[PDB]
Amino acid sequence: EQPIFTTRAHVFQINWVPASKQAVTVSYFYDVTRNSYRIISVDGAKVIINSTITPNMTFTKTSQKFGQWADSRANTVFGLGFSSELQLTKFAEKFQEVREAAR
Repeated sequence: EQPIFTTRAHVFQINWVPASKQAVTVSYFYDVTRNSYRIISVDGAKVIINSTITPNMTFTKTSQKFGQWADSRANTVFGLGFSSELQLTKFAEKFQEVREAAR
């Protein structure tokens, strides 16, 4: 009933530009038809993150409250700003697992 993982943060895209007027919900979903996981975040009428996680993708913590990952398909880099190190830590953790399940 609940997503694999869900959190809240500020979204930025590639210098950085804000993608969300405020902190929004960001979640991991299992894309049934595609047989892969996707990170999805919406804000109003816009879906600001619709990223499929593949094995060769990597999430980097460029700080203990900020992290990022490159998305070739969408051709853009996404950055998330967290209000706490713990959230960032749990997000980066799920990212790794999800990537390992994509192997």
